[PDB]
Amino acid sequence: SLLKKIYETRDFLTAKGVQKPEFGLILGSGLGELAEEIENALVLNYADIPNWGKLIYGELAGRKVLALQRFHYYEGSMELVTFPIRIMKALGCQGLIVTNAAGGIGFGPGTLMAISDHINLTGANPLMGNLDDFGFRFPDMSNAYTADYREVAHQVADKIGIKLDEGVYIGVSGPSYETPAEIRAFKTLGADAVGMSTVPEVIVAVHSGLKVLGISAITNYAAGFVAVTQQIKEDFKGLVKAILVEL
Repeated sequence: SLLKKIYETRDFLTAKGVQKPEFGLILGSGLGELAEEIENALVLNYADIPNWGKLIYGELAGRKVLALQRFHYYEGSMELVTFPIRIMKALGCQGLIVTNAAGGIGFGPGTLMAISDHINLTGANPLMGNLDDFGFRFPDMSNAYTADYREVAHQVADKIGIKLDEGVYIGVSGPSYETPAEIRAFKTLGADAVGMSTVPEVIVAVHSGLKVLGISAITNYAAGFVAVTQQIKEDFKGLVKAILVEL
């Protein structure tokens, strides 16, 4: 069963040394280097973990984090994508900082975009269809991207001088990139950035009762539209640590 699997893995993790994580941290494509700065790190490889590419537990800005350096729906299962989020909850995390590499639609290269909301165009919902024992059939998604966290994110960014934009992320399955016409359609539907992750993790986070901060790093426009990537990367690492201090 799902819950039985959730326990086996939480116990293996706890015995390995995963004590009391406060935030889950999912590092997107190109954003993995911050895991190297986790102190007193416990490094466990994905293949080594039961029912489950590295897992890192340790200290970052002095916060205990369980960092993922991720599964995607396009690799083949919403269950494997979101199982890590269930584990974060089961180990006692209070929130999720989920990040990704996104194609720009409302924003160009260099943008760090904190996620205000999302659109699920993956064709799948990770809560389908067994979760009965959680007793939470119809999660409300109106504050999935915790307003309070986004407020903290902006306050920190404003203080320390890192530009932090804000907008809507549309999640699709991948793995092929979207065509120009698709991106035009997604703009019409209100999307500011697109990518192949995050939406399923966030839906599960909400069902889990987890608070969530979403951050998209935008290196490239999406289809139809020098280094920026070193700047992106430096800003990201600085902004994320500074946020963790007071999250």
